[PDB]
Amino acid sequence: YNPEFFLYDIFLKFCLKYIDGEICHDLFLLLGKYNILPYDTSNDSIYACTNIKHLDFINPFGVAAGFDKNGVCIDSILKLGFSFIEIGTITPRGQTGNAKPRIFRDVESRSIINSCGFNNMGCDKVTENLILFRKRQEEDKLLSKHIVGVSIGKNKDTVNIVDDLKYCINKIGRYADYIAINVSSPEAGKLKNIILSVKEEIDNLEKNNLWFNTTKKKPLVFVKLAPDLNQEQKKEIADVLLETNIDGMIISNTTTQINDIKSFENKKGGVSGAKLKDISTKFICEMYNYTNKQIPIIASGGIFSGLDALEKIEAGASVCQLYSCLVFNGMKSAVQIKRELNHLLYQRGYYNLKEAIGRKH
Ligand SMILES: Cc1cc2nc3c(=O)[nH]c(=O)nc-3n(C[C@H](O)[C@H](O)[C@H](O)COP(=O)(O)O)c2cc1C
Ligand SMILES: CCOC(=O)C1=C(Nc2ccc3ccccc3c2)OCC1=O
Ligand SMILES: O=C(O)c1cc(=O)[nH]c(=O)[nH]1
Repeated sequence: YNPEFFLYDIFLKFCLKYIDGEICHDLFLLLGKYNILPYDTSNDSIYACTNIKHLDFINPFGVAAGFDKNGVCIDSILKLGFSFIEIGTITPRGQTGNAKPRIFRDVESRSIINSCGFNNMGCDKVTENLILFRKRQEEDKLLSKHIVGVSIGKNKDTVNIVDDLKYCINKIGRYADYIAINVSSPEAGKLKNIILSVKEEIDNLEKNNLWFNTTKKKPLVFVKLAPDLNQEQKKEIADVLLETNIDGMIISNTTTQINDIKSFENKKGGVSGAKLKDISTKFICEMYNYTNKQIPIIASGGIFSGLDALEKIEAGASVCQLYSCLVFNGMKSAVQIKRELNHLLYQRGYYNLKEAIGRKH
């Protein structure tokens, strides 16, 4: 409840009526590298503690993948009140991505469509940007216990999918609290291979040497699915996940099956925000049922209010990543939504958050 937030959250709602997305985004990215973005320091409520396997998130709210792709402000994004951030996605060979502009935001429908094309400075340049932080992380107080994952994918023209990840782990795997595979860009057996492929490198890091991360342990393997699949395709996947014994999924990414949005009729790419919430709260409640409550799930897909966030948990999401929230509601988005959830896990008579995971039977 600062003047600082509120002041920025005028500047920004201005941006969201007059400036391009990317431009606003790349501007506000810049400040936070020069550390002029307001902090959220006030201690969280332990009752909204949460974890996946052995991965402890001081609060449930992170910044989703593709927000800080190049990991250039990790600092001042986590010091807005997010437990964790997800950086990348990052390809072994860094890309300028599709031609601009490629990020378009709806202000009424609070929705975003992008054809970015995985623009990143490349696994090499990024790893160095993360390391420089893991250093900063020991010195600075306000980054103790804050989890950084890394999203990884394949180059556009890839020699082999697996070997593009393989380079990526090898480079960065030491400094991530989790690795995020994504197969969700705008069969099951080829997936199984990848997963196994990915665990193997992470199992090779441990043998050929260490963990300069926040856990100081080997990074968990999460896959980031997309909501545009059939039951058949889905259940065929779920089995792989249990077969791969996988550390967790990140339901979901950007849908492409939304054409009710006027401003976006002339655009191509995947949509994130309000119109993708519902779709993604049903995509947790299916991939929960099939894996039979055995795989931990990180929600992403139209989370804005503490209610929006609770709907994901009670579906089965042990954690919440925000992206569109920040675009629309702003820098208070952590402080506001966190306040909102505590006042809602109460209302509902949840003793703690972890009690409320998957309480849709
Ligand atoms: C402009 C833009 C870039 C994105 N880049 C990535 C990315 O590199 N890797 C990734 O895994 N997800 C990426 N996403 C997807 C988000 O991480 C998130 O899953 C999606 O936006 C849903 O969040 P929301 O509906 O809560 O905004 C991107 C989304 C947008 C709008
Ligand atoms: C590309 C995502 O959407 C934007 O461009 C956009 C945007 N994104 C960001 C990016 C980084 C941020 C860092 C800190 C606080 C808010 C932020 C908000 O804030 C206003 C706006 O228009
Ligand atoms: O960079 C992109 O095009 C991109 C990557 C991703 O994972 N999700 C998305 O919506 N866009």
